[PDB]
Amino acid sequence: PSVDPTKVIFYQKKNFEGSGDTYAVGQDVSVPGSLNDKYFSVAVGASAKVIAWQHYNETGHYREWTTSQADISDIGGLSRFRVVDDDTRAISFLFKDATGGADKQYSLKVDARDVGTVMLYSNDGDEYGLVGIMPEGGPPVTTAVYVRDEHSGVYIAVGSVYFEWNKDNGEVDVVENEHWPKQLKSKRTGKSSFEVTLVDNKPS
Repeated sequence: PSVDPTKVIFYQKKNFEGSGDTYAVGQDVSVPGSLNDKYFSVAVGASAKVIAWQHYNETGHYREWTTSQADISDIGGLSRFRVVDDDTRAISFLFKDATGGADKQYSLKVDARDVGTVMLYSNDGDEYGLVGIMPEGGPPVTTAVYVRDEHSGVYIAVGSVYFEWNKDNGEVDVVENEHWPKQLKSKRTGKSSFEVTLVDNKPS
């Protein structure tokens, strides 16, 4: 339909039918099961955006709804969402391994305090994990990270990642400082998405 630009309306049926529950920018909502136990479609205000993810596990699985969606019945079991400004960024990682390991041989644990702990596995497909949410010009954030060989149990590296808003580019930047594991390389894949690659499997 046509809604308040800083609001979103979730509807019980597909194609925006029924009364709908309205939510405002700033609301963070967690449900007992999945979002689909109540909602099948969502109208998104012109200045709003929804970031939805899974708070009952550490997969980091998420979706962004930036425009009205007439069918959200098939989104995985996403169970939490935040209504944010249109220019607020979902920070996401995909974890790769260039050292010749098996699928899921390595894990990257990211202790995101806003969206919750995420456990990413190496070369485990194409689904990014949500590891933070940063408003435009938001405060910088440090998040602890842990790189482990899951087979052996041995930690390759322990450190942290520093996110900051880049005002010039209107982007999120990963700053690789002295606590960023030298064994990892980040590569930008979007305004706030990064492929993080294990380039060396020798422990610190």
